[PDB]
Amino acid sequence: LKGVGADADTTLTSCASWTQLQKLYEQYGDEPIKKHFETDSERGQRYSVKVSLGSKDENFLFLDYSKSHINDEIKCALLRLAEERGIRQFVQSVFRGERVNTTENRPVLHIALRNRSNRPIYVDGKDVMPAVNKVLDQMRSFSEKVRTGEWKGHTGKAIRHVVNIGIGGSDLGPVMATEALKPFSQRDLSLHFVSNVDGTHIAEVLKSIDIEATLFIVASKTFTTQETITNALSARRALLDYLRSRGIDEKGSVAKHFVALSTNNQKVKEFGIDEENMFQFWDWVGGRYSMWSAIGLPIMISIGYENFVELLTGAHVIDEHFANAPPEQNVPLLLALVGVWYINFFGAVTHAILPYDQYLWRLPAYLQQLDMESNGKYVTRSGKTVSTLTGPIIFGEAGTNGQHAFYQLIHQGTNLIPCDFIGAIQSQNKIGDHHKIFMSNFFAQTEALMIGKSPSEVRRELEAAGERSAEKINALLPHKTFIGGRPSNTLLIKSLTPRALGAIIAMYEHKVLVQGAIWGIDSYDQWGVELGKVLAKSILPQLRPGMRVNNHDSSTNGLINMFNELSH
Amino acid sequence: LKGVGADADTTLTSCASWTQLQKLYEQYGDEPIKKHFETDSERGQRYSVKVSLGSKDENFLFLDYSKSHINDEIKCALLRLAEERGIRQFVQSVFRGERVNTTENRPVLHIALRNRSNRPIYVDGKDVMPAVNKVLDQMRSFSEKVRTGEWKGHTGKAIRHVVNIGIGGSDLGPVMATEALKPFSQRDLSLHFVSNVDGTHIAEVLKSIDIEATLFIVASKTFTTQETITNALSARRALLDYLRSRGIDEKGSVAKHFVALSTNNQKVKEFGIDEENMFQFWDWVGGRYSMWSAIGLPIMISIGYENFVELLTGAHVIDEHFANAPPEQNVPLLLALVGVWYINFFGAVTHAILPYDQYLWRLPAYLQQLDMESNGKYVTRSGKTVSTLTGPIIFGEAGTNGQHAFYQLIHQGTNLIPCDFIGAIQSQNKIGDHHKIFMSNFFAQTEALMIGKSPSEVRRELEAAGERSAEKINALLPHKTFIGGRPSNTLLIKSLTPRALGAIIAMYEHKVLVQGAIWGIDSYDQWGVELGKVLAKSILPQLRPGMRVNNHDSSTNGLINMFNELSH
Repeated sequence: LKGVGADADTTLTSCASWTQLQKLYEQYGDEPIKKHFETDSERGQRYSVKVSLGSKDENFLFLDYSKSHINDEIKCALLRLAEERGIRQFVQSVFRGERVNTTENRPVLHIALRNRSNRPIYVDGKDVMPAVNKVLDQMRSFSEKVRTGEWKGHTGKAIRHVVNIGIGGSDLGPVMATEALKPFSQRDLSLHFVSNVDGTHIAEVLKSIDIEATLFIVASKTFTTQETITNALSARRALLDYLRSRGIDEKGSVAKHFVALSTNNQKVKEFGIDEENMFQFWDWVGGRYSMWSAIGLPIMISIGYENFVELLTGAHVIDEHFANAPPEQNVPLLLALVGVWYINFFGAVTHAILPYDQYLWRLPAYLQQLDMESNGKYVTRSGKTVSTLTGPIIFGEAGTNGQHAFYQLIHQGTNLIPCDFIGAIQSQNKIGDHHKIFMSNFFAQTEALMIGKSPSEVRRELEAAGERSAEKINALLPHKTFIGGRPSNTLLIKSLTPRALGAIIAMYEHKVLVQGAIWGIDSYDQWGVELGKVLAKSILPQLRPGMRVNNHDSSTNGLINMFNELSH
Repeated sequence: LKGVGADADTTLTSCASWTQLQKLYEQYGDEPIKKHFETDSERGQRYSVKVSLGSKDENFLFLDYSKSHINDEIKCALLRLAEERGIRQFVQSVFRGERVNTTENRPVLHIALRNRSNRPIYVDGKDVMPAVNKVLDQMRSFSEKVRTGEWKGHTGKAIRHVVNIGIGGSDLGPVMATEALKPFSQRDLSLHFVSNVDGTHIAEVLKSIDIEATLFIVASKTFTTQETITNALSARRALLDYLRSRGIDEKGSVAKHFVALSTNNQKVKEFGIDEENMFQFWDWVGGRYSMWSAIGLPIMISIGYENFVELLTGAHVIDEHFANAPPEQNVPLLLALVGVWYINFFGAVTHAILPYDQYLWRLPAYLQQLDMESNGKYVTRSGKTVSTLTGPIIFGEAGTNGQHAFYQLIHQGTNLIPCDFIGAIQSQNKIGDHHKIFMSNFFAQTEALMIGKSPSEVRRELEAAGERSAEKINALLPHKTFIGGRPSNTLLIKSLTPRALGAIIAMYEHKVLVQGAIWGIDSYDQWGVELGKVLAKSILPQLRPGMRVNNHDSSTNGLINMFNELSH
């Protein structure tokens, strides 16, 4: 990172608590996780926190971080790090509206979007709550019109297809949440998500819809995002093309089929959308933290207002828990500190999100943005080069598919991979014995990762079956041995209700906040996506049939030239 | 890994070529990638290989591995490692049928499934080709009956829904390939994939289908996989439940709606499926290498026989290329050596699969199994503990969604992430200018990762706009700086045809082979999934309402107890 050419940050590495954690790593890092359970019979309880979601169904968010290389000394020391880095003060600063996003000088108030208490939160001396509530009401009114069949298309047909056009922050949330809350959805409304600028994405959606009965939701923060605008222009062209082919008058069609979710009012007006059909969100709403805002319109159209309010309330309950609960019983802080322990001391650069809920299959992809785009920084707020590892690579697939895909590596690979196992006690689908069979894997995999299977256990088991062959035993022994001591966090909820999902995302948003603040980075900007955009914009006019270039490096030149030789 | 309790492997670390590569890393590892381009104006060509797919459309698989910290000395040295570890001999051994899967004493012949030359390949002194071709013909006959509408359901309805029931190796391939080859599919046949034992997966598919017009394909190697059998039992129960509710005679219904893809003949017969409806595959066909076999039936039903043969031929062309092409011009070997260079010398434990093709959106998940389940081993074939890092964590999303998700981390994170950018020159969907806009990002992102943007370039650019503020420049400078020197491989094809997909998967299968052989591990077994299965089987009878347990660690105990307290 000497190529960044800024001086190295010492504020974190010079912390008394950081030096202590390094000492505790050298001392207790080689101690297997099972040792902590053998020495403390109450570890499961002492290293777990249950947070009630405040609902009638007695739903909760239970974090069990016991399956970790963390003893009482390390835990106390991680909490000391949180105190020395001023997390409590930073949390208050984020929540009260301060310009914590220092590089862009913007507040970070995604918590305001779900502020059900309607406690005044000020930006420029003005309470943002009436504006947040105004959009939520506008979203309610509009979503009800789409859901009841009141909102008609140009030919008078009720909406049957809801196509969200947006990428990243204006896609992953809408996709993840509608997928996660499908049993709470209105089934007669087919949700489609056009995000990729690959023509295929719009083309396949156009093949799956009855355009006359389709509401296109153009979602984009700046409303300038090349992907979203190109797709939206093609979606508009498609609408106009259909009506022209049928000989129908196209006047006023766009206003009935197109709505916008943006911060930018003028680019929405330039596109041809009515102002009353523009759902406002603000600059203090980060894209990867926007599913709670206007961006959440396709979620609200799918699940309804009441369920969207539950989604917000779950987030609010965790926001209140995060800001008010004591350090040792604070779920997102503990989740963050467990992460810092593994990333910075163990050197674990990856983190697996393994949701044992098929509805949560798009959660790892969502968390990839939430974590990686937030914390994949190498410079602090002060402009200094980080002297520690920052954001990890997030990956994962909904279990149990991951088991038959990459658990082999988590169990027997050369990499230590901290895992987050998320599961529901009650399924929304009461299908035979599926849920108990499903959940047997949930508890087993974490147990497996922790306890492992020593050579002695393997030898015994083989001697237990009909194995008389010392050759077969000796040969199979190391292959069947599981070192164990592989960490995992278990997130257990009563059921995946909209409130529960809200609670889970907020927890991760807040985990990311703490980790970012410990590292001293700006978890809310994204300067890293700019070079790719600028270089793409420079390559775009060069992608013409037979055009030859030489202004780039020989690889990019040869690639563009080859493309141009065989493109059209 | 002292907990494996086997002696450390020295066969790889003692290699003259390994010691040399470590020396070359210490010497040239800090040299930025751009330096290699500045010193060699022909780097783009010299560090790239075009492999023709032998088709009329002049399709190819082009690997550009130039954007790497590899100079001529390092390349020569990586090829020397390949020669010292006996890769050429190992490849011949794999291809000719030898028991290279040493821990299970099984051949590894997924190459036989796509052996279009029909060159005799022997297992137990018997040519496997007539058996491979017999199943391919049986698959052809059956798939044509489903496609033409000849295969009827119990009520006489033509098949409209094809539901594949299988997990991992019996899922990811079928999902990835049908998604990848959707423009070559028969649209009136809706493909569904039930994999998760989460009741939700079967339940949602049951809501999306007309059971009378549904063919259920039970795919499982051993036909004992708990997930696949539980789902298949529920799919059968669902069929029988429908007919009983309509008062229809259920006799002979299962035989018309259910088919099996297995190696196990008796478990298929015990389930209630006719023998003529059992599509055979063998023990030498690894699950994660099975999409080419009987497991590929849902792919064949979707795209047709001719297109499935093209899929096989693409794989065959790369199989021939891999086994016969010279080391310096061998695509999977080079791809593998670039990987070994990054994993073992740079310490890069992650690898991003970034396919710039929306149809290839399930490719990273497929490659997660192919790579991670194959190479996520810590013990060699000889039973010794590995002394090097093995399989990396594979992740990725189809671009351009990844750009707005985690590229921020790849560009500005504290982790070096080797990336595989895969793209097509020609789209199957000619939608406006979408493909050129799309591909501008494809070439740009790799260029971006490589060249970066130095502080001088950032200062100049800001001075170029209307920036007079030295404070704003100085503050934004490190945040806007891109260190560059981030590696990438560019895989460019003319178009994503079935042949092209076959070529891509085979290349990765062979990359995994070389990497596994260099490390000395068994890339074809999966002993790491067994503990989770055994512990799940032990937890299953304990998951009853109100049941309390104490035989596990306090975490697993508390989790099972909490589940049982609030489950039913």
